[PDB]
Amino acid sequence: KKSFQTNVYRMSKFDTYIFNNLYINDYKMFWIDSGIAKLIDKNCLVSYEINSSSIILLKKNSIQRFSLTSLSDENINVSVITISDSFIRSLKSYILGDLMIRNLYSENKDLLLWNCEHNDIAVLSEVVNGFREINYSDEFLKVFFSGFFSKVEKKYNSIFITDDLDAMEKISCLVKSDITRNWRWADICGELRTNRMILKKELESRGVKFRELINSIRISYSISLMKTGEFKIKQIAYQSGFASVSYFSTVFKSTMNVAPSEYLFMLTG
Ligand SMILES: Cc1cccc2c1[C@@H](CCC(=O)O)CCC2
Repeated sequence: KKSFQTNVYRMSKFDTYIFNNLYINDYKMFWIDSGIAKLIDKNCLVSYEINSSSIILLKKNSIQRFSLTSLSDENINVSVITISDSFIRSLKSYILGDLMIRNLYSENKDLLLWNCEHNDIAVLSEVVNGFREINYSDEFLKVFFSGFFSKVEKKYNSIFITDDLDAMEKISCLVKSDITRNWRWADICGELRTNRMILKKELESRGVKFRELINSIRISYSISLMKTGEFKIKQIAYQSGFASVSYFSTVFKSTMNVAPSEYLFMLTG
């Protein structure tokens, strides 16, 4: 069970979630349970409709800019699964046992879509229900998720499970290992022993400057702390490395379109 962190958000008619410079700290997937939603991806400048069988995948270490809008009147529950790095790395012996195909894939897609059948959605639902009803062996989930990811990578002809030595993974592991450190460019270069010229590409490829990058990682770090049931916003701001509650709230509102305490309540309730 520890391999997954899950949440279910309610969404009334024609209301919209809006995410800007949302940093994806760990592999995430989401789907709606009924009705129709509109997804506008500002990174790919595309909009499209999703239904109860559309699974949307967000790649680890991407910077997401999209909105999700309900086009139903009946309320909609959005389920989100965050997959722990421990579990992702246990899959490697399944995805990369098929590596000669995988070298020919590209690395441009951060938000992937899968139209699946009922069984796939029954499995992910039970994941979202904390396996209260059906329990699943570690081998079943490893086979299921590795097979799921390789189907989606095949569809887009692009790698989804990145590898450890990717520059942006090194930057982001480093920042997350010491969230309250006063990070500057010079620290990244010195820890990774890598020229600014080369590391720079990972931030411009994602449309961020250094400050918005650090801020996005800290917002996700703070969202992770809110999910643990820690409830004090003032503590969460300082624990996530911000210098004031005001600055944390301003960045949070800019990223999530909701105030930190509004989000903290969407979790515990
Ligand atoms: C709050 C929400 C509602 C609907 C969809 C999505 C979200 C957040 C999930 C928050 C997280 O896990 O950090 C971002 C990904 C997709």
